[PDB]
Amino acid sequence: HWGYGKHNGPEHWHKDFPIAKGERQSPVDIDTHTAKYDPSLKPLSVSYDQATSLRILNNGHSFQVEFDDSQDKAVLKGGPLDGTYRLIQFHFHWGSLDGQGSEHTVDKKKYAAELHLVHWNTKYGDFGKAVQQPDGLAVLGIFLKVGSAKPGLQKVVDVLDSIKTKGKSADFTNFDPRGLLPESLDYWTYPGSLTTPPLLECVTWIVLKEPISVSSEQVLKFRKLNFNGEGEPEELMVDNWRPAQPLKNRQIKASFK
Ligand SMILES: O=S(=O)(O)/C=C/c1cc(Br)ccc1O
Ligand SMILES: [Zn+2]
Repeated sequence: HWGYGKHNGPEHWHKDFPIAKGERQSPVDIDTHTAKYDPSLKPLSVSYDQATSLRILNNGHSFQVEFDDSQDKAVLKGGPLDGTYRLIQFHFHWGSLDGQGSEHTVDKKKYAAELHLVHWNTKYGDFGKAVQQPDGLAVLGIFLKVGSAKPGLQKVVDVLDSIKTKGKSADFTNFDPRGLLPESLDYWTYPGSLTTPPLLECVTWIVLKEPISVSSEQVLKFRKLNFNGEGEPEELMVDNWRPAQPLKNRQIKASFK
């Protein structure tokens, strides 16, 4: 099946998922000089105080932390968005080296990793219906650079040895995703897609300008995860990022001057 290797990686995905060569694919390079400040953007509202985390899962291509989205508990509103989008999960993309790993790039700069907080538009009733809609998802993308440790990432790092291999999960209740946010909510936004198969074109991307800093030790522990299942030979889960795709007929808007 699809993956990130030479024989099943991003350059192969279009064969099963022809939308891979579509008109609004993600990620993209964010050219900071050509992004347009947009006065029509409303303030971004990240309301995570009532977030209810459930479980952490190695899904064979990343690890994901899942949330209870049966009610409006952790939501994203405002910015480019109309209506209320509920947090369903977050996951990461990262590199084998500190100079690569992010999916979006900034003036072609790659960061060590990228966090995706995935939300769905509650007018569509459930996540599976939302992905079939052009405005179904809002994903908040946050870059990670290597420097000082991020305290609010450490509870995630500490449980990774319990989900080393594909299909392993662990309880992950009472985790506060507010600890993963940078100070500033300044962002760029554009219409795009899921960056993994099925690559559906259902995502309003909101990528924050300010990266979070994480320690070399924290990112090293990401890189000890496995793509393989238990009792198979070890393939380190590294470089699980899709590279930048053609911008095509899109403008990236900035929330700031
Ligand atoms: O916008 S993405 O970060 O690519 C979200 C991806 C994604 C999220 C969920 Br939840 C399920 C399947 C998926 O492919
Ligand atoms: Zn992602």
